[PDB]
Amino acid sequence: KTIRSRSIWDDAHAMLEKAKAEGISTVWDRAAEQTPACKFGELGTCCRNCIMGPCRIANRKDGKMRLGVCGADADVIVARNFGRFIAGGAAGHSDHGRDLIETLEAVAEGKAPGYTIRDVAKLRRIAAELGVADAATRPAHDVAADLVTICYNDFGSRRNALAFLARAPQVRRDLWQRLGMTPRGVDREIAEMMHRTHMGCDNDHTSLLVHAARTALADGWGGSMIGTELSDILFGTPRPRQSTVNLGVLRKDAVNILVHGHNPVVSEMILAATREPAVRQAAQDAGAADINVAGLCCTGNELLMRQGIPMAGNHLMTELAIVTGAADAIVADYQCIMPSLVQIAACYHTRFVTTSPKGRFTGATHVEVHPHNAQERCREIVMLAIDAYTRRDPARVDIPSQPVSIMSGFSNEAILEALGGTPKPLIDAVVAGQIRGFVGIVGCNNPKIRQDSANVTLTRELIRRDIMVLATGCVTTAAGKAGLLVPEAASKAGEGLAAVCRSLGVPPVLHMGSCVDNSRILQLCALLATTLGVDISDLPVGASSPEWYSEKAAAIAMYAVASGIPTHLGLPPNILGSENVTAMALHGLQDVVGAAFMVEPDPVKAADMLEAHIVARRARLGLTS
Amino acid sequence: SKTIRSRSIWDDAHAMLEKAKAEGISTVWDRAAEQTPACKFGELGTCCRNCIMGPCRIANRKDGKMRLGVCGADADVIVARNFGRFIAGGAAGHSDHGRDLIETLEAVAEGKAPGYTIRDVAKLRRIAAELGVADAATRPAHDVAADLVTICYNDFGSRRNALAFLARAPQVRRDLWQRLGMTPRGVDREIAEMMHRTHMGCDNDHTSLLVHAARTALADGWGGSMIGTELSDILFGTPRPRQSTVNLGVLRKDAVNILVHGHNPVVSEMILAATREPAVRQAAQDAGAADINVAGLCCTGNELLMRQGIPMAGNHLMTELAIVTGAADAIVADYQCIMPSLVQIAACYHTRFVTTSPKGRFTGATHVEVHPHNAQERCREIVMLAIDAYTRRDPARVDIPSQPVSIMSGFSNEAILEALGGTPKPLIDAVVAGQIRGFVGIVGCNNPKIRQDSANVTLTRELIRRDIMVLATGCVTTAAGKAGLLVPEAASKAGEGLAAVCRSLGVPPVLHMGSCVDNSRILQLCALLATTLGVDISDLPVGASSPEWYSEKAAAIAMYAVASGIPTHLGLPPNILGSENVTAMALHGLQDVVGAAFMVEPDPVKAADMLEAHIVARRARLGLTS
Ligand code: SF4
Ligand code: SF4
Ligand code: SF4
Repeated sequence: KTIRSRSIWDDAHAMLEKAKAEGISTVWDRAAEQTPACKFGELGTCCRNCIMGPCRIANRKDGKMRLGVCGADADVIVARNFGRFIAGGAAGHSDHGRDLIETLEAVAEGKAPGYTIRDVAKLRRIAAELGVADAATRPAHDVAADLVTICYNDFGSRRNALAFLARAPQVRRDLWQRLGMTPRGVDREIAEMMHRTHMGCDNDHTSLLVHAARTALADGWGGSMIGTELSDILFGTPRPRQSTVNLGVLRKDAVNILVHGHNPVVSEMILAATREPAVRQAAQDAGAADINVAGLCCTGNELLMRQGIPMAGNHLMTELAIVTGAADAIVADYQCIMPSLVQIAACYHTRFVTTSPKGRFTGATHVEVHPHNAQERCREIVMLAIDAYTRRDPARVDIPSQPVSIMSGFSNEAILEALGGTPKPLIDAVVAGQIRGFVGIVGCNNPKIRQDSANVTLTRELIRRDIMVLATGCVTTAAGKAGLLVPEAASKAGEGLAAVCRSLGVPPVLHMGSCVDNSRILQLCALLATTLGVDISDLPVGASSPEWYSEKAAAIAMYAVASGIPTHLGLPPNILGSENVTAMALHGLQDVVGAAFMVEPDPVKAADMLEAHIVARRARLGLTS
Repeated sequence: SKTIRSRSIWDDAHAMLEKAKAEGISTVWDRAAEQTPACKFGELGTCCRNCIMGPCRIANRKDGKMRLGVCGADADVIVARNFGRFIAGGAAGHSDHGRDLIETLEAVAEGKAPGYTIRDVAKLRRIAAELGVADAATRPAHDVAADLVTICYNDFGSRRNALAFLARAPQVRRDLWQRLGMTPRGVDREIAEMMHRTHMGCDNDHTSLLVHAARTALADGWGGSMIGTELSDILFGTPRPRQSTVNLGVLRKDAVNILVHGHNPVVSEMILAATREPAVRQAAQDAGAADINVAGLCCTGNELLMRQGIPMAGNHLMTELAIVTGAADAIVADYQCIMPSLVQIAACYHTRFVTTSPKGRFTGATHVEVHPHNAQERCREIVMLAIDAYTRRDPARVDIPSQPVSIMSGFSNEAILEALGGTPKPLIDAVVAGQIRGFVGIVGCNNPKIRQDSANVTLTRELIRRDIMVLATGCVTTAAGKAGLLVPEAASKAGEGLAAVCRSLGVPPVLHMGSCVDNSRILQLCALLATTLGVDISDLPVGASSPEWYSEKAAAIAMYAVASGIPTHLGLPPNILGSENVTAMALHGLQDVVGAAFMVEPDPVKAADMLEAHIVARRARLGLTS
């Protein structure tokens, strides 16, 4: 009964039973040990920013402990904690985008063996969009070098606004300018946030949250957008394609390589290495029928979008994938890689390989990958996987399920091509009421919530109401395993959405990529708002993260709100200890940026709130629901 | 009151604590008492709040539970990530300050800063030539300033391999940083990568986390802080030796008392210029005041002291007590280390609390935001508010406690070398001969957990007694000053060797070298001595000490001193003791890789023994007498 309460999936149930019998502790077991959690940490009323503290703000009968040693009240302490929370998340996406710039610079210099510019057409378009002279005709490497220079300048301190901010409608850029939210530099907003949250600097919760919006905007319109667009340039723009999801993508007769993390610069070369004939011969000589690459988390989302590589699972499936006994190697870069995977791998034959200087795990096998040596290093990593496969215990192998078919690869380019090259067919459907609105579901998993129970229920509730769902991150696996990522899932949608979906041959849920690919949603909203001559806060759109946990999810939520997109959260951030901060997040922000946060653990109630905002925006546009 | 005596060693502090008690005004010590005892996990660093799978606590339990976070992170990772963000917050404090100096200098170069000039064009040309500006000696000053601005901005970019001022460090030190992966590449970049590394499921190795923490702090001392110091001297003048006064007695009953608080001189320099305008002086006269009296608090007070000789009212734990005097007519604040309780205590009086920076917002304060293009008009408006507040001053609540103590300030490296005849050779000769056995930079704040300035003053006395010259920055300036140690006559309190050298040069045994960002002056001086002697900084008989620190910035200064080869003592430990591995590396392991380590010791006399021990050992390795 305990195992049933932790997930809605059979492959998760099977592996939780297996781990229990083998005495392997999982994320759910550790979540139980940390319950009940500290009230002050959950409320955000704890400050550790100097050693005059640590300080706790409590509501006491005797009136003590209302202020920190420095005099800060709960509003400042909660706001500064939330500001650093957002900054850590924005920094996660920022360094990711910085790595794509360096990779593209290596290709332009001819110092990346095995890497190329897969999409020169998009390279010329993005470079011309940002002001590169003669981007349409000059040599591709020269054009790439100028785009590299432009992107690096957004990681400098001399701009007035980020380069991609020009995509946002003019009314939105003027608003950001009036509010002091205009993001100037990707790294700069992160550094200034850490300065503001230092003792005795910014001590106004309104100022701190305004800069928190500015910091997250430097992510969505900077770090993440650069990461998405350069990844398509380097590795190809996604197109619609079919694949499979869940633990059944692992094969007993093959060498199973699971890529984990966020950077496609590594996993793309891992895949190229497994396709070399000499490498395949080595696997055959070892008794394997083939080498099978399968994806985890966002880098799995990336390989899914561009190569159709099947995904093994999402956040809370990562440990369970090793428990299958068929994981021969885990190739990790950085972010959201639970260090418990090292210990669980030690229980089996699995090799846990780290590849990034930023993602170091004690006890892991480190094979550091850079653009100049990726081809040889990734070949070496695959050979380690083939070797570990030879030591695999066949009696402990249990692959639980059969893979479920999914459809992926819905970039904005792919969406517009399916519409004939213009957004007019999409705008027509919204005006007609067939598609009443769009909601991006971009959440994770969280041990406090039965895995994917809220992701799937909300996705079902929204498509029932003719609201198209845009899926990224961990929701990709949830919607996939529920059979909603195929064109045949139109039968589960309402009459309006099903008709549009069947007309285009697309699912009612569109996989648009990884967590950084939420910038694709920003681009799509900006494109629609610009076309109609309105603000993004006028579009019938919404965002939802029903089962989030990370700093990156909070930064995504913040820049969606700051861009005019109403954003729902299944769980609250650590801010409830301040009524002023909570009121601003839930209500005050609506007055300034035209959107706000929503906290609601009931997915059906979450759908009512998302649909309510959509209906209100449809009315202001003069449409019927 | 036995309690009031236990909180500070100074009479003006005792007098104001008695006054605040009689008037029912709670101070920083009173809130410190309420927060005692503090949470064990917060003090140990074994608490993580970096995601809402937590918050997580690491406990030592009989049943073995709560050994790992929900993500699987152990105490070593959790403590190192918390300490890494602690350092990042401190480096960000100095980073944004240096960035503001770059923008101010760019405004002057563009001719868009009315009232600002390049006060030290000679230093501008020297710094620009040092960093590679072409024809810095002959081209127009504004063109030279513009090219230096571009170089400094590039250090706040993401395309450099090493910071521009890193060339000052000895080659052996630069090679070591390169081998360790510590070379700071971009000021903002290291801060952003640290926040990325400490995100869940990124960097989960406490050794890697601390190595990048060193890299982040090096981006401060050799980047954010060093840019701030050198451009400040270019904009506002290079400090030279001068006389002034310290303590609450610098406030005048017959004058409009304006206290500048914070860290950025871009504001306080123009406040001072505003008070010298005849129309502004006429307004003070029309209000009945004999003059306009500007006095300093914290680092911006250190800045005005070094360059203008403006008297200092007090250090960190004196800031509230200065308002309790009843004579503080205005507080002009920029950012950092400004306790928000000053707003409430000001409301108890006539005092105007004025904020000036978009980054330094205080709820309930009067905000008059200052930028280079409007500073001259805005600062004029701020002084008028002080004169207006002065008219509403209640004379019955006025109590200025003490008589000011004389001090000598303005010892920049340029001033130190000028007193030596233009070369460091007399200083090196004194060190080799054993008259000056070593140097210790005493930096740091106050901390309510320690009787105010009891450790700062005792250590300063213990060190100069042992012929160890003290270089004072930050809050120690006020401590040494009020103890009468910042004057040439204080050579009598030193040993025979230091007293002879001090009397020979006419300098005190304690040299005030400026604010917290001016600790970069100590890096420059150490680097100059190491290069001249052809050794590493880890070979010099030097030390750093922060007996009464509290802030993230103090931790970042200590870290980049250690990472640069300077043994650094702390009176109190950071929140790291919950990890034996992290504690061992900070106290011992770093000695193996960077040639220096942290020291935690609350007894100031024992702190002097440890600093002297490292100094003696380095003298032996140099082939000198101890
Ligand atoms: S959140 Fe604060 S009070 Fe709670 S355990 Fe962590 S440090 Fe202690
Ligand atoms: S910054 Fe203020 S509230 Fe936070 S720990 Fe320090 S004294 Fe306490
Ligand atoms: S990062 Fe790990 S240890 Fe920290 S709060 Fe999240 S789950 Fe707990």
